[PDB]
Amino acid sequence: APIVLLHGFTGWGREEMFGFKYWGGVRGDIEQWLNDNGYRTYTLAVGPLSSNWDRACEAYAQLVGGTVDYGAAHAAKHGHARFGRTYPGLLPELKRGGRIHIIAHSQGGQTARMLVSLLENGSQEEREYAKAHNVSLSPLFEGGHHFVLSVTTIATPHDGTTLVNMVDFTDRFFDLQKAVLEAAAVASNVPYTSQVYDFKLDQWGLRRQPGESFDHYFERLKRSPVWTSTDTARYDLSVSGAEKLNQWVQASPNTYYLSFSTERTYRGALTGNHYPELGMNAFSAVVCAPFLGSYRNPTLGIDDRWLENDGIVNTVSMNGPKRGSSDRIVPYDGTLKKGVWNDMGTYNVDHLEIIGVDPNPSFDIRAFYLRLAEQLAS
Ligand SMILES: [Ca+2]
Ligand SMILES: [Zn+2]
Repeated sequence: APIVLLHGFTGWGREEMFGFKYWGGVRGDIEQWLNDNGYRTYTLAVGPLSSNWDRACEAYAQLVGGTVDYGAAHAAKHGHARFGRTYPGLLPELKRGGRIHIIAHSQGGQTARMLVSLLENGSQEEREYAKAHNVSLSPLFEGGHHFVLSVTTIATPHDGTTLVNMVDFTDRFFDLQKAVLEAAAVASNVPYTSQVYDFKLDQWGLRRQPGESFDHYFERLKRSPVWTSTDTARYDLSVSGAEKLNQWVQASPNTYYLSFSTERTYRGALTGNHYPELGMNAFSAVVCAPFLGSYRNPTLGIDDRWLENDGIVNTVSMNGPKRGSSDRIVPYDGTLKKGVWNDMGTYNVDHLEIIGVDPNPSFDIRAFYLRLAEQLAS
């Protein structure tokens, strides 16, 4: 089965960002390493800020080909376009009984899980609405499709991240987007006339104008439904939103699930908080990690177990969905088990180091992805 790479709440296609890769960043090109070592690998690029639902509908069309269909019921409920972009299809073999391994980072792991759930079970709401209103139904919502062999998640907020609870989260989250642009040598205050980074917000009718800086565009997005509605990455990223997703997005017994967790902090002896390590990406170290390593909220069950983090996501959130979930999670024992989360361990690498967007010479990123690809091929 080929590997398909899937980004989180930042991420872009291989020709975007002047070729600086999300999967590899300053370290190289992970897809190229995998292909060069015999592991046939492709990359998806979906709306980074869009809901997991919208992203799963986009991923489906990107993989098999055709016009993105968000579901008549869903589009009506949230007030966005039902149909999106049209794709040629990266992998028409999936229409001929082929299967794929998905390797996903950050919120990509929520999207990958949801894509499996929709492939396997469809959506009863969409099936009923299509019957009631005499409209077409995407095959994604029928159920009985099985093309995902495995989902691997890396630093995924399966139970959310407490970052969303930060006082000025709206402004800091967009400053994070700017920090990632800067890592690619893309400035947030420059009036680019080429596309650079397409947020893929056709369903909401939003697009950056030529000559409009990312600073100015992001101020528009903050006030738009991709930030202010419940149909958003923002909603799904929160502890409450992730729990709601967990209530319906369950592990398929036909799919292998693997999780990798990340941590980049040390514990202070005096108040038990977690503090960022030397080498954490500067933005997380200064803006995000202090909060993540000290924020507790007893009424939500956010206790000391939540303080360890990788600069963006609480480490405890990453081994698999727990809150609101019935999925089982087991420590990897040398044999991958189907239908459950195989916890592949916790790595001392930060949220952006693990994809190479931030440097870390002590992390052999190439060996990490090659070892994972071997595990999936075996
Ligand atoms: Ca670093
Ligand atoms: Zn939507």
